[PDB]
Amino acid sequence: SDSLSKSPENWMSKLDDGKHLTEINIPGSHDSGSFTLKDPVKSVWAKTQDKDYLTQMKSGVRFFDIRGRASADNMISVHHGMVYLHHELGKFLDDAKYYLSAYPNETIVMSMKKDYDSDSKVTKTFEEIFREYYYNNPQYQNLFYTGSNANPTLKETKGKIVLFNRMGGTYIKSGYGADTSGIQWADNATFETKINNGSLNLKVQDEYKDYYDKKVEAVKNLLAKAKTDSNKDNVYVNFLSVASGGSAFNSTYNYASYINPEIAKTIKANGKARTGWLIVDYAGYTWPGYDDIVSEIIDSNKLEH
Ligand SMILES: O[C@H]1[C@H](O)[C@@H](O)[C@H](O)[C@@H](O)[C@H]1O
Ligand SMILES: O[C@H]1[C@H](O)[C@@H](O)[C@H](O)[C@@H](O)[C@H]1O
Repeated sequence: SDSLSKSPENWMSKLDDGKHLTEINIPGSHDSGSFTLKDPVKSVWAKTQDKDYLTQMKSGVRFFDIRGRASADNMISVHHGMVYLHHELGKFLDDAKYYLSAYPNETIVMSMKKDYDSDSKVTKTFEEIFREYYYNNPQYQNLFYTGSNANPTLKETKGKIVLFNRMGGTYIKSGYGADTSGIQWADNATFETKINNGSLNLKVQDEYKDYYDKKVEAVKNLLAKAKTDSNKDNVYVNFLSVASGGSAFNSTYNYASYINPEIAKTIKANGKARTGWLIVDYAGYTWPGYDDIVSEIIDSNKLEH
């Protein structure tokens, strides 16, 4: 009997798959695709991960914050705002497909958001392109969750990607926010909004411009709410990440190196409490002598069965 965080490649397999994904404490990666950046000056503000998708997944990351730009009427490139990340969306999809084959009792939650203006030559909306060339593309048949449950369990989603829709209104009908209203997302804020035709209450802390100390308080205030809430119809998404700023090199990495351990320590002190889904920069990046945020999120899940 070892800690779940001792097997991060297949920790969701150790859970009771009757759980709703909402009741699982899931580590996510912010701006997941940005691991390919090498330029040092650009990486200060634009790079948020050093591991690739398969290595994030092996370290136990199950929520991926994929940001896209429409490069052609049939193509979505992964971006951080203006910055091209050097791979297209099919790349993440192939990695997830492969990972889910090898670890069939895990599920992956994929947040999809438009992060920059489409190429000139594009004539289609980003949502249409995603819908027709990825979600409904026969090439990724069976890969996505296509159920009609607004609050799906681990059993119904494992081995599949569940869409977390940050595209706005969509004609896709499966996954979080998959309706023609989409998710009302407040800018730089802690907020709450109903999604899936009012079936779920989404509670978000996404104050991405906060400085160190304010950010930690914002993450801790939403952690304290999740701890008292056992309602499976509430979903918590808590971003520990922040935009860079302070000196020429107060990078996203520097913020993560302070935020991650502090929040990791707090979750460890809390024991088995519900945390929600915590989305972090530099997932899996450890520092000698400090607690590891991804491991602490994983271990905060209480087993009983
Ligand atoms: O860069 C910010 C930050 O990455 C937030 O986490 C994301 O929710 C915002 O929409 C984005 O503009
Ligand atoms: O990915 C990182 C990186 O390789 C660091 O150099 C190492 O010191 C960390 O502990 C590791 O988590």
